[PDB]
Amino acid sequence: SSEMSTICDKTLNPSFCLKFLNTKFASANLQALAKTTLDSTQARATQTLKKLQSIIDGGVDPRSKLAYRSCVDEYESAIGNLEEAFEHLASGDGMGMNMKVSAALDGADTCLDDVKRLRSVDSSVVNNSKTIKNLCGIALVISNMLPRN
Repeated sequence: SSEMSTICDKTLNPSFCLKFLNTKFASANLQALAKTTLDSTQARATQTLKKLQSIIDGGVDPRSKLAYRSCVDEYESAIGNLEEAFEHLASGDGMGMNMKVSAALDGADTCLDDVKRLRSVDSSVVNNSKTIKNLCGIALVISNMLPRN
């Protein structure tokens, strides 16, 4: 039994992880699976940055505006962190990947905390933030399992 076939038990939302690995017929090669996971995570982050900007540009109230602007800053940083995560993955450096994915996760988590006190919130921002947190959680488990140099 490959690690991939049971890896979801080590995540906060195993349902999400099971959906993700089945939907994408996940590689049993952990290096390959790290890369496809990062791909999905970066695509989601980039989409979310665009959504946040669209919401801000449409004109929200000051409380929402500060929250979504904080989310933009967190996502700009998270996107950079995921870019670095890719760079380290390309060298086979699982630990490097892990540190940078961890930093990205905090960006998504911080966005979720920045929007929590809002009376009414954009569901795609909340849902994408949760999705990115979950995807980072999967990538952390994978990067942990890659061979040490």
